[PDB]
Amino acid sequence: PDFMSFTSHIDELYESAKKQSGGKVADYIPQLAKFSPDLWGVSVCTVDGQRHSTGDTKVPFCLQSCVKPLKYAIAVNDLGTEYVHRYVGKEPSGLKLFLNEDDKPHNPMVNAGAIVVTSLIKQGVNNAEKFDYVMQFLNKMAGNEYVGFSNATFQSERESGDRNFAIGYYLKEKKCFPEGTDMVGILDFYFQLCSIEVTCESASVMAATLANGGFCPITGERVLSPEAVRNTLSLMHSCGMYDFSGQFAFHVGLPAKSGVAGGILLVVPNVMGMMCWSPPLDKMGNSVKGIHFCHDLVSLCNFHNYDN
Amino acid sequence: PDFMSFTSHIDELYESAKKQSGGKVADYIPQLAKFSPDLWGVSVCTVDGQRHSTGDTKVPFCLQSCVKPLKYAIAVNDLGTEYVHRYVGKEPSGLKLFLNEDDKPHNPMVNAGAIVVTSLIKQGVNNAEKFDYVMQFLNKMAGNEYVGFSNATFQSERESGDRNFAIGYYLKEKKCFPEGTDMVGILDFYFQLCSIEVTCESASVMAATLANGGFCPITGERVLSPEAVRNTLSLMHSCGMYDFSGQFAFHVGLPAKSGVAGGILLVVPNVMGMMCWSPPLDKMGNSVKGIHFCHDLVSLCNFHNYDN
Amino acid sequence: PDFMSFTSHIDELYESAKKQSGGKVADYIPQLAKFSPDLWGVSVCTVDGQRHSTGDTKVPFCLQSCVKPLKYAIAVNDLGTEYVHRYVGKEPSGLKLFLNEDDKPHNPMVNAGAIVVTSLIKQGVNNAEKFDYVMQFLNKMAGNEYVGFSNATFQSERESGDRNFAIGYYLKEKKCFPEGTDMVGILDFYFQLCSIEVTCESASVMAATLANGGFCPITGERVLSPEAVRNTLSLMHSCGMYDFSGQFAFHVGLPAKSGVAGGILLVVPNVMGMMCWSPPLDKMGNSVKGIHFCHDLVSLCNFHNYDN
Amino acid sequence: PDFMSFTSHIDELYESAKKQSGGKVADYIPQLAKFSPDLWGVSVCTVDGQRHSTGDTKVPFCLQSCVKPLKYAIAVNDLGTEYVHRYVGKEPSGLKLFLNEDDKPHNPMVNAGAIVVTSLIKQGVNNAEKFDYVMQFLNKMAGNEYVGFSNATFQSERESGDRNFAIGYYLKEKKCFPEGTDMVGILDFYFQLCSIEVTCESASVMAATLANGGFCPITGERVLSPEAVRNTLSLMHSCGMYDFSGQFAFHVGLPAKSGVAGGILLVVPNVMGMMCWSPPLDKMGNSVKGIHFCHDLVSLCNFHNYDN
Ligand SMILES: O=C(Cc1ccccc1)Nc1nnc(CCSCCc2nnc(NC(=O)Cc3ccccc3)s2)s1
Ligand SMILES: O=C(Cc1ccccc1)Nc1nnc(CCSCCc2nnc(NC(=O)Cc3ccccc3)s2)s1
Repeated sequence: PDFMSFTSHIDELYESAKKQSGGKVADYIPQLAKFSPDLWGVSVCTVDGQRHSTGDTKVPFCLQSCVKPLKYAIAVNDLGTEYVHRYVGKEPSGLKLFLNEDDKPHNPMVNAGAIVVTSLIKQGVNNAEKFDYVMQFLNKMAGNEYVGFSNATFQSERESGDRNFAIGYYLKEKKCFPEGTDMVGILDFYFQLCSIEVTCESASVMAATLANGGFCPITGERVLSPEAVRNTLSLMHSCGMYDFSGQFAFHVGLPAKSGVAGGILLVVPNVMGMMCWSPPLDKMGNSVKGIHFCHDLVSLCNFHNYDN
Repeated sequence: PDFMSFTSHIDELYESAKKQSGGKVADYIPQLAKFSPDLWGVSVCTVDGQRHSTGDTKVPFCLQSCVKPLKYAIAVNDLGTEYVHRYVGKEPSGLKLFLNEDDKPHNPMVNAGAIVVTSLIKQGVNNAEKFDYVMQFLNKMAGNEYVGFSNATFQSERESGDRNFAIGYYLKEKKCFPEGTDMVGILDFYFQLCSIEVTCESASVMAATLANGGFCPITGERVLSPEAVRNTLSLMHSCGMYDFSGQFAFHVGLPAKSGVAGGILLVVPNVMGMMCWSPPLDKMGNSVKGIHFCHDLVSLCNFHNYDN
Repeated sequence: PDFMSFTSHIDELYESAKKQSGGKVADYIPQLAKFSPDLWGVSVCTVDGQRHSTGDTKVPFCLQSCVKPLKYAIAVNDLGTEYVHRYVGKEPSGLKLFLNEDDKPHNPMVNAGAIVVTSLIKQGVNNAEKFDYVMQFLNKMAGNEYVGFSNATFQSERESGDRNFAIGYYLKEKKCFPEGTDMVGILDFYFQLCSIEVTCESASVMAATLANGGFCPITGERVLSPEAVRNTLSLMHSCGMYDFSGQFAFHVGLPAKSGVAGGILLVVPNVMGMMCWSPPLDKMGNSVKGIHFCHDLVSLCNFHNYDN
Repeated sequence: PDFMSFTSHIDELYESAKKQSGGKVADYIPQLAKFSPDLWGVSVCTVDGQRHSTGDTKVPFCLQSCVKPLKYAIAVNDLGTEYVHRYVGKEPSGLKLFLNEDDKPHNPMVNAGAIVVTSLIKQGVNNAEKFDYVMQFLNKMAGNEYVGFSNATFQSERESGDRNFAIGYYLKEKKCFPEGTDMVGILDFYFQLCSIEVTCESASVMAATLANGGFCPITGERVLSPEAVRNTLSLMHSCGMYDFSGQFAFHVGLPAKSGVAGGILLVVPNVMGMMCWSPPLDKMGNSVKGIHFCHDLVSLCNFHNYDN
């Protein structure tokens, strides 16, 4: 109703979260370890295309697990709910097992689930074509704003990803992939997708596409089917913030997805999309400043799912 | 926008669900076993007080676990989020343990959590006064419509409730109750609350109070604080349908709570409250006709939480 | 071969273990909390009736969980392997669940298993007669040496035993007891059996009866059937030392059973029985001096099950 | 005392077990699937070198998991208890997790534990030299009797062993191997060791070496240290028969190790070693005829660990 006044509040919330200096920058690969703990950016894109940024909103960082709801949305857009969910579950798991009782990954937001979803997209073509296809989808979601790639993060993630190779071999053992899948090639594609780079600005447009029923707000183009968006938002709401998912659902009540680079892709349905980014993570793997910002945003603007 | 046309659709959905003859009427106590499998009623109360009923909507039945979100709402209304959640958790558990890692019941929608919530209400007074206090709250939620009591169900539940006595003694062992709690007396109060009787009509008004931000739509009276309603709706959405909670959240996306008598208390935020009732339950403990009706309602009217 | 020389070694091992001052005396009831941490006794009874004691070997203490293999032996002696094991399992559990996948307690050495075994002995008579019957069996096992009773420990265990009442109600729920069992009465009998008092001297004769194929070495009387003794020794070997059972089996390799009063009932098959007692327990619930003594005994005399 | 009469009983037990036609021959690789379900052999080697065979005792088959206690014995012989158990646990697990709470495989008898033990033997040399070293040890254990190799089983196990590659990558992730370990090379060596072929006759000599305190009974040569043998027998007793380990310990009470080719390596301490072989396996993965034979042997000869 008054965007200028809303941005003053966003700036005040950004300043309050800026003081939260806690957390640890992820350091399992050098490409993550090098990031300054003081980098902090918040970008907003409303469903009507109004924009606002504060802080470090043009510094590229990897999507990491923030890409999981995006590739899940692409798979449902192309294949439908029924086909996708023959391979992956629909609910959160309690706070280590690679598969649920039905030999399926628990949901698309955990590594095993995202690895399986990766195997469903553009089957039958080489990895260069699969990657180009997802890149063109991400460009449409961001209204052609910054979508890049970190080869150094890709190389390091693959070289050091023993846990993801253990998951790949266990999924292969339990026949989790579509028949004729080259599992090692799927792991390559998975590491590549995690290594896609965005800024707070471009990622806020991707979150706004999810908030706007699948239509990119800065172009007006239909990018994702209503079904893909609805499924993605439901799973971001219950499975998107690692083992903090349940507490985030109760106190924040918004669909969101965190990543190890410090990003939090946030959706306020029919209102706006946001990307909050600060490299230091708490014990759950979520950006300390971003979590603080999310709690403050809902308390101030009453954006919670069940707020009257 | 057009209530008369909406009731025609409700009637059509009722007729389609009426054909779903599957399921088994609960038979662990004779008071449940005696119910006809053919009883089926649907009642609606909009946030503006518009009413509609079809089927067996004036036959009393016990709330059973449908009372859990109601007594949780009373506890938060009187004590606040912080105090209540020092004793009970805020998230769903995976598909048997009485307590989570912090020695707290997982959430207010499981037996252990509801037993703990029962111990927080009107502390310091006798059971007759505690029960009268909850009854007056339930009368306000229902706009003074049918709120009764089944002494036979209370007597049978207590006599045969070995699992709930095992939970009571384990909670006592782990110091789960407020100091000075008489655990056996809390179990009596718990069994009494489960044995409160409603009809589809009166229970639909209680669900409409939750849909209307805590204000009873047929009286205009404020019954529950905004915080109590918001917390209750969040926990009904993620924990309300037993081990079907996760699948209900994904496909239906509405706050709901089932009970072993075949009731499903359903909330469509800012639109209406409903009570669906049919004694035969599926393997998850949820009313077969009610589950079928809930899926059909969301597919027809687009009431899902993340529907654009 | 040379008992006089063997007792010199027992005395040396006693002196070395005497220096191990670590551990904490159990303090959940005052009757355990009052024991001096410096009390330390070791008694030996060979299969030929040769006796040796060092330290505090005539100070009475409660058997506590040391009674579990004894009442299990009585149940198998009277009912046979097949009947007893229709109610209780035969193997160790990993390091909290009251029942295994078949709704049976894991084994007779855990509380749930011992509560079920208690329900199988002398069915059909009052508790006074059941207790007198077990007392006469324990007197025969000890060659009529010290077998007493601590009413104060019985009263305190029952008053504070919420976890055991939670187990009793869960076993009742899952139909774990023989039909017509009065569960509360079984819990009374269980608490009474745990409160039976022995000295190191009399308990060493009970352990020697188990080492001598069921024949009391100081009387020559057959007390337990060969089958009862064989089953009891197998379960003491794999399930007798709480969560230390697996490490005790590997490094010590002898059938043994610990209790919260600091007792360790030890059997060296066809050689001797022993009772080691020192109230301070380690984090696993086992007597610190007794564990140290057991490891030293096997390293010195080569008593391990698989020692050549 | 009378070997001629004992062999008459062995023949009678062989004939009774021959009638047990149940079970399913393992068919996950063609090299196992091709074996006749009617092949059944029993070989005995006493600690004094007396021999007896009945049935198909010269038909080669793969050791498979029967090799696990043998390579564990080699590792303890060369490195000692302390060093080996810094990498692997000492106890049975309940009836799927790759590691225990300390990030160690549960014991040397499960795949993860055997893979870790494989990484400890002859570190620093190529796989050809590691394999030759283990082969020379196995030749000494068997008194230079049949020790062969199945290249077809090795090739198939490696090609189809996705679960073992998932375990290898998870162990690498959790730093389970000695520093500088080439995990893929360890998996090659592991598959090779499982593919070593024996007959009932030669394997009975290996079991007799374990029964004779590490001395080969047909040569008199010391092959394994007393410590290696004692540790191996303890772990075969509690962890050797898959999820049947606990029931085998209680009813049979002998150290034994089964394999998917239908072999059961059995040790009767200070008496004899045996190899029972019949390809059809029960639901636990144990040879049906061999399990039946083991139960009958203990009931007839009173060979149980705790038999008086
Ligand atoms: O995590 C600890 C230590 C610890 C730490 C803390 C506490 C205890 C223990 N150890 C670990 N070791 N490996 C780990 C990761 C891979 S789990 C092995 C492969 C599987 N992946 N999915 C599976 N799903 C099912 O097996 C389905 C199912 C579910 C339920 C019922 C039946 C069937 S099995 S975690
Ligand atoms: O359910 C089966 C058989 C089965 C069936 C199917 C499959 C397997 C087994 N057997 C059962 N036996 N009793 C049962 C119910 C009462 S559970 C005992 C009392 C407790 N209540 N809450 C607790 N919470 C924690 O202990 C917290 C914690 C969580 C995680 C880590 C540390 C600490 S312990 S279910």
